[PDB]
Amino acid sequence: DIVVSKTSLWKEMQYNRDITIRFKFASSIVKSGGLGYKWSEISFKPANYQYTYTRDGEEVTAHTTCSVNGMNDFNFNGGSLPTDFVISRYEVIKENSYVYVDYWDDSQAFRNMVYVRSLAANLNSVICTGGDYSFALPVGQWPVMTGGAVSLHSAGVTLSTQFTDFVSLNSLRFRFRLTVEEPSFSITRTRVSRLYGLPAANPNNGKEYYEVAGRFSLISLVPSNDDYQTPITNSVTVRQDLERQLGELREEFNALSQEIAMSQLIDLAL
Amino acid sequence: IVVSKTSLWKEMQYNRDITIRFKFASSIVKSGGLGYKWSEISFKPANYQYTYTRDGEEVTAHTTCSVNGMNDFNFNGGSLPTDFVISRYEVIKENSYVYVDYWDDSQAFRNMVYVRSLAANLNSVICTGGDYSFALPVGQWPVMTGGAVSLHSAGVTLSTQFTDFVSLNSLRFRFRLTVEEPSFSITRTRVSRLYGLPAANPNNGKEYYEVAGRFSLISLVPSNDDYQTPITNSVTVRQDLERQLGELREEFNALSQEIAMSQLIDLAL
Amino acid sequence: EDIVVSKTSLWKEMQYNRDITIRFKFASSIVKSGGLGYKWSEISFKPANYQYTYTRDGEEVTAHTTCSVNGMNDFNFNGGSLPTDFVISRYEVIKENSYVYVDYWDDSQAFRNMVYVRSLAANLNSVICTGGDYSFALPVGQWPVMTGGAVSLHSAGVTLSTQFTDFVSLNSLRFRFRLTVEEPSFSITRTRVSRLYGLPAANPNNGKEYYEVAGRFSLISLVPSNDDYQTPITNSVTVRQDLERQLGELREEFNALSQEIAMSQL
Repeated sequence: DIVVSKTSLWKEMQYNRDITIRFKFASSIVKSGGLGYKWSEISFKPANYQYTYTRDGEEVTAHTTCSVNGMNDFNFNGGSLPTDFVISRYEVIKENSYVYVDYWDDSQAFRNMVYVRSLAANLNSVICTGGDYSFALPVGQWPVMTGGAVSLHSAGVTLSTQFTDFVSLNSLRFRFRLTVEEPSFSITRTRVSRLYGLPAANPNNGKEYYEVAGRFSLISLVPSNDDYQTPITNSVTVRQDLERQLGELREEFNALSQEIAMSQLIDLAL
Repeated sequence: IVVSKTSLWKEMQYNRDITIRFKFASSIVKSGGLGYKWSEISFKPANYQYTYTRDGEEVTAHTTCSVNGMNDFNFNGGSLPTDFVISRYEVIKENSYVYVDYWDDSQAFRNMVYVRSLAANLNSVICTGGDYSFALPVGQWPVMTGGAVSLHSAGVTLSTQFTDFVSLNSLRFRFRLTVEEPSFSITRTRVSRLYGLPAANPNNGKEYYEVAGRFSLISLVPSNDDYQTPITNSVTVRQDLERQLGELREEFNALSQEIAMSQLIDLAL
Repeated sequence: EDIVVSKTSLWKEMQYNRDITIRFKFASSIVKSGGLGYKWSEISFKPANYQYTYTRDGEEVTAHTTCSVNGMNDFNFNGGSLPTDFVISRYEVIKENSYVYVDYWDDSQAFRNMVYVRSLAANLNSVICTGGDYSFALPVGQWPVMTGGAVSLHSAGVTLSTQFTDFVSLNSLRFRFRLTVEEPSFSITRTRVSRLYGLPAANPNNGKEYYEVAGRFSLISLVPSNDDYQTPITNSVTVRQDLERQLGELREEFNALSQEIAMSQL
């Protein structure tokens, strides 16, 4: 690293570091009720991953959040009957999709990172391939989605912040252009196959994390006095409405569920 | 204007004219049972980001419209499974306040973190409620309609907007309400003219309510305007809920699946 | 009171030394399981916000706290595998291996533009939180009641943190805590479990409006000298749209089915 200017209280520094970016994915999978043959959704969602890779004379504690943008809405409709398998909507990423990966590590450069300019960085290229996801039907066969794969290539880098129930981290966002790779995908036990992209079924595919190495450089505005600290940990209590709305539902449910647990019992008089 | 230039910093007073576009948001939860009972109609923070053409070029502003001190009304047309009901719905009056946080992509919000000497002149606008039909099993649907109030600037302060996508330090425009004429009512129901704005269809087809004005503040902002502040978010909060919900989704599905059988198998006569 | 340490043209490095009265509360999620209504699912702790107004020798103060808990112990009770046997699949209780985090913020001069701080430490009290009573009212039969429980907290450390509410975000101080299993035994009547100390998340508050602790601190906040500069403090949150939706959707399927029953009673 280098120094660029110094006024008593404050300082201007250019941090230049080489990093190892390990990130992961996340997906919400909602099954629909009734018989159990219909699936509601398979969307993507922010995916936090914090690791501790061995560097030089120090073990680098980094944190990432892997987000997705502009994903595509696919679907499968194997019939209008209670028995016809269906996936109302599942997200898949293609060339028109972008992958955002926010990176933050416990080092000196993020120390009091708040104001940055002259920011750029060289990056790798990596290929994330989909695994297997089986749709366990009650009585019958189990159609499994499999395949999917695309490579990501750095487009740009920017300032962002990662919010967890535990911490808030101003970090770097590494935009990504997606390239449809080979391993194409299909659903088994179904009349669909041959089509590219990465579906949100099992994007991680057993792998503990996808990795990308690279380096950057930025000029952050940090105090001359590097014996300071910025509040980093969180304590969140947001969306009380939902908490409530949900708990209220838990109620009506339980009620009805039990409205039965007393109708599915009153009749043990025979 | 440069009130003060310094080494690395710049005490600056930004004075801009802005067009504020905002929206409303409401949670509507119907109650279980026959489907005649409506549980609640509350307000909720409402995000809206527009791109307006300023007399120089275009700008990108974002807003979050919140409500405070709303009044809880209700309607109880009977204790029977067939008597229409609305356990609770929110309606704003003179005693209610509307908060509207504003942020735009311009130079002034660039590194906004510390501000003093903040004030501004603003317009006045009238939001009128639309129509919300209460769907029913039998009979023509009772429709809530009407409602209307004007907002007049009370003050302005420092706030931060929080979306799943972004966190924005911006300005909060407090509002005093003035109960305006269009009184609201519920078709096919004992509730005739009442003044205010119920959270049924606050927007009323309109894509956004608008207000123009200008402001004057002083933002302790560094100098080299090449600098910015982390603006985009990535939220993973309330893991407990996510879990609690999913868990419920389970017990539900379980029972759901467990009944429709003893129902599509009672269909054997 | 307050000492001005250093100072350039726009900033100023100050050391704030204040004495405070910390009043905080607890909070717990209690989920009963479905069915006959004999099975209890969970009793966890959760962040608890509490804001008060106490007079500091000279004036009227406005503080806000958030009481969080870490490393709690998972107990449970299984009095049978039948729809009629009482059960608490999982309830949290705190012991010596548990810590209590209490974030503190007040409307005073010292938190004004608090964002950068060093040379931070403080002396603090010691207080004892005791559990009250929580009854497991059953369809039929004497409601087994959980009662007792108690531990004392002693200051371990203090650090920087941010409190989050649907209303506000406040950079404030986190006061870590070491626990001591105090006198009060917690015990569930009508049942095998009895004679254990510790604090279970049933009724941690125990009617008390708040637990209190007094103390003072020392720090050095990097702030500007023109003290009319405010930091955005109020929130407006719209996070977790996914859940909102997921919930609502469930609300849907439920109502639907719920209706089919009441129509099964037509």
